[PDB]
Order: sequence, then structure tokens, then C-alpha cells
Amino acid sequence: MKLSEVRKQLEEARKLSPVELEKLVREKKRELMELRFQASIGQLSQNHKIRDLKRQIARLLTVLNEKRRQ
RNA sequence: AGAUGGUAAGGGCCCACGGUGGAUGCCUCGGCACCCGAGCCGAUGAAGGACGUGGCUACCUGCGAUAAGCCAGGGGG
Ligand SMILES: [Mg+2]
Ligand SMILES: [Mg+2]
Ligand SMILES: [Mg+2]
Ligand SMILES: [Mg+2]
Ligand SMILES: [Mg+2]
Ligand SMILES: [Mg+2]
Ligand SMILES: [Mg+2]
Ligand SMILES: [Mg+2]
Ligand SMILES: [Mg+2]
Ligand SMILES: [Mg+2]
Ligand SMILES: [Mg+2]
Ligand SMILES: [Mg+2]
Repeated sequence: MKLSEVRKQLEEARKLSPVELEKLVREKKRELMELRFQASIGQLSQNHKIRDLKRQIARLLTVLNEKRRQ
């Protein structure tokens, strides 16, 4: 995923409430599973999308953790 | 009547060239000694591990279900 898009994901991410974050993760986590399935049947040529989503879920959770910790 | 050479089944010594084998010289990502710097870690769960972790991954390295990585500051180009 693009550098600029990362920064953009973070800005909008840091504006969410934990619940919105929790909900957002669950969907991107669901999208990861959808990706894995098509990856299974050789129907995902844009395979970089898998690594990409994994780190989004990472970046979200990191921020979810940010929200809670002080 | 007498006498003396060509035979090499195979073998021996020398010479040429190969095979095998990995000495020798050169080489060094490693080691060895001395000197200096530096010296604790852990229930806020250590040292050391197990099992996992990649779109395709046997192993090593890294990492821990956020899993060859996540956030921020500094360095760099
Ligand atoms: Mg990043
Ligand atoms: Mg004769
Ligand atoms: Mg002969
Ligand atoms: Mg013969
Ligand atoms: Mg002889
Ligand atoms: Mg020879
Ligand atoms: Mg020499
Ligand atoms: Mg000393
Ligand atoms: Mg020490
Ligand atoms: Mg350990
Ligand atoms: Mg688990
Ligand atoms: Mg920087």
C-alpha cells in the first residue's frame, strides 16, 4: 500500500472511537479471510493485497491500543 | 655332422599421455593472544526454548495470531 495512503489511514483512524475501531478491524479481518480463500483457488493475482491488509489490521489495532493506554 | 637368429601366453625397466587421488603454493567470510573500553538480567515473567509466522517457503535469519512485522523520534538519500 502507498506511503501517502498509510498516513491518510492513520489520520482517519485516530479519529475513531474504540468501538468504531473494533468494528473496522472485524471487517478488514473478514476481508482478509475472503482474500485467503481466493488465494487458495489461485484466483488472487494481486497477492500483495494480503500483506497490505494484514498491516492495516495491525495499524488499526495499534491505534485501538493507543486509545486505551493512558 | 655343427652352429647361430625370428616366437611373448604373460612379465620386467625406461619414455609419452591419461585416470584416480587431493599433497604443495597462493588465498581467507574464521580463529588465537594481548591491550583498552564496557559489565548484570528477572514476577513489569529472565536466561533458554517449544509451536507457529511469507501469495508459492525444506532450512537459517527476523518476528509473535498486530507474527520477515505495528506506532513515534533521530540518522540517511
Ligand atoms: Mg508502515
Ligand atoms: Mg630361436
Ligand atoms: Mg613381450
Ligand atoms: Mg597379449
Ligand atoms: Mg625381470
Ligand atoms: Mg596425471
Ligand atoms: Mg604466503
Ligand atoms: Mg581489562
Ligand atoms: Mg554483558
Ligand atoms: Mg526468550
Ligand atoms: Mg491464538
Ligand atoms: Mg524518518
